[PDB]
Amino acid sequence: KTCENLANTYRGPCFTTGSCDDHCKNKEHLRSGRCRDDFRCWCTRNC
Repeated sequence: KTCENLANTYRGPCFTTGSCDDHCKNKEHLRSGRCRDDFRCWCTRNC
């Protein structure tokens, strides 16, 4: 399944999933990244 937790190295509010996802893929090397309702970047990872 997918497990999802906050982006560690993303300091600040998130406004767009594309910003979060790049961060999670490119920087944190996880599955995806989503900019959720809670305004933070959550990186999705396979589990």
